Amino acid sequence: NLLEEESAVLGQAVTNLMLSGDNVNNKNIILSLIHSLETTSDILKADVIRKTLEIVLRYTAD
Amino acid sequence: NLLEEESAVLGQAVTNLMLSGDNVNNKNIILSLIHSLETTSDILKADVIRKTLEIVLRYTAD
Ligand SMILES: CCCCCCCCO[C@@H]1O[C@H](CO)[C@H](O)[C@H](O)[C@H]1O
Ligand SMILES: CCCCCCCCO[C@@H]1O[C@H](CO)[C@H](O)[C@H](O)[C@H]1O
Repeated sequence: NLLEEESAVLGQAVTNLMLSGDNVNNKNIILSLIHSLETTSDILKADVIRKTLEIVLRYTAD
Repeated sequence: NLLEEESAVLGQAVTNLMLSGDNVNNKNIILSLIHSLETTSDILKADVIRKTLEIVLRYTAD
């Protein structure tokens, strides 16, 4: 499925925010994804986080 | 991971809303999850959607 892996990454960011008791909003999702992107060395996993970040950025902007 | 499968379901609901051009908010996520729950006959998959719905409900209620 187009966007399947991205979905899972996005869903994890949302649950992670809820677990830390933070607000689920665009800013915090972005910061969480950027944090994930910066802490992954696996370029294949990095690709998935980057696409997820892009989709959130475009949804946020639009 | 505890909450791993729930994460993926929640992430899918969020992407599905963005694809249909709808607002990403609590109401619409809940409605999307209820729709998924009502259209799944696989009781193992249903269990995951039900847990995801519960988590969103409890986060929403605060
Ligand atoms: C409205 C919000 C716009 C967000 C645009 C997402 C960032 C653009 O995508 C960028 O494209 C290039 C490769 O093609 C760069 O080298 C980056 O790797 C990539 O993130
Ligand atoms: C504040 C929002 C509460 C919404 C509760 C979601 C559905 C609750 O229903 C049930 O709760 C029980 C626990 O009390 C059981 O353990 C069940 O697993 C759960 O489905």
